[PDB]
Parts: sequence; C-alpha cells; structure tokens
Amino acid sequence: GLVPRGSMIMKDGIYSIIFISNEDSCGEGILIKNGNMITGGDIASVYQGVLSEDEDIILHVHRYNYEIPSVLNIEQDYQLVIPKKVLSNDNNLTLHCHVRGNEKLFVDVYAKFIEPLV
Amino acid sequence: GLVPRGSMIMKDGIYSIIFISNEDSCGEGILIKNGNMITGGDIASVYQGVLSEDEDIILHVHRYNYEIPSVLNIEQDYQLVIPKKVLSNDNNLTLHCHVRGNEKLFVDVYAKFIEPLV
Repeated sequence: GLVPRGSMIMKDGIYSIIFISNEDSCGEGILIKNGNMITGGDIASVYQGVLSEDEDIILHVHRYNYEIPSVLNIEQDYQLVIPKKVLSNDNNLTLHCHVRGNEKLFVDVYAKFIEPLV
Repeated sequence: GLVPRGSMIMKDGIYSIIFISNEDSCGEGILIKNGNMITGGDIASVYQGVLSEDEDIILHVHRYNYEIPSVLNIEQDYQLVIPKKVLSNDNNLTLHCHVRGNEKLFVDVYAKFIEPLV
C-alpha cells in the first residue's frame, strides 16, 4: 500500500509518469530524480525543480511543442507546487500538484519506479 | 550550420529528440545530459549512458512498456553505440547510432536543445 511520506524519501532513478488535469486531459512522461534534483518531460513540455524541504518545492514547467496541447491549457511557462508529502511505496507514488497562485489549476500524478541511475 | 564535433561537447541540459530506425519506424523522446551522464526516455523505453572519452559510448536501452512497439522490434533490452563524432550546433545535433553487435540495426537521431538544468 501507499503511505504518506516525504517526497525526498524517493529512491534515485528514472520513473514513468501518468497525469490528469482539472481540465480532464491526460498525459504521460518520464521523471528523473538524482539528488534533490528533478528533471523530466513528455512530448510537449519538460520540467525541472529541486526537492525543497524548508521551502515550497517548485517545479518549473516549460512547453517546447505548441502543436501539442498542454494538459492544463496554459500556453506558456509556469510553476507547479509539489506537495511536501506524497502517498508512496518503495516503487510507486501519487501526488496532487497545483499551479502556483491558483489552486483550481492542478494535476494528479502517478509515478512508477523504472530503474536506478547508472 | 552543423559541423563535426565531439558529442561530449554538448551543452548540459534537457533535449527533445526525434529518431528513425532502419525499419522506417519513428519515435520521439527526451534526453538529459548532466556531466558525461546521459539519461532519458520515451513512452516505452528509458536510456542511460556515460559520455566516455577513452571508450566507445554505450547507451543502455531498457524497455519498460512491452504493450508499445519498439522502433527496432527487438523485444528486449539492448545497447546502442553512440558516435564520438556528431554533426552539431550550439543547439542542434544529429547522429547515427547502431545496435552494439549489429550495424544493420540503427536509429538516426535529431536532438534539439531545450533548456539548461538547475
């Protein structure tokens, strides 16, 4: 089962990710965790941020292919606030992230551990 | 214009990548370059490798979703050899990568620099 735990407890490695927005649009991507560093992306945007702790974990989202819609229909670069605690297992986790400054704009994410860093 | 250069001279950061295989199947993905470390993936596989410089660069491809076809139709994990030489810019590059052990199996890749990492 999943249990509330701090994100920083996540094992280092590459994860597969699936997410759905308040607009009810879905997307899938990849996520890489190294130290407290988080980098990732899907066919249209890439994301980067640093596991906070003592700070609001901010994830900078950057769109790179506008011929593909944003799961959030924003149309520019934004920030997602990552929860300090997530529901997790040794290899699975879910979290609810919302756009900074707008709780009504959000995505629910499920992440699955794929493998350790080389 | 693109000029021949050492692949290991690529700017660290997040890259979008598009590729076509000898079988005429195309795929798209993301690629992250940190030090000599390269990590990335698409909707069905993830990859990790180390920009060598004294050894042929081996990119380890791990298939994580077998419900989606691989651009090479290998049906298992494999290794790609990454050229020490690439045709590149300060933001673009292309390369021809063959499967370790079989030059007849390969992907021709175009990579676009998206943004540097934190």
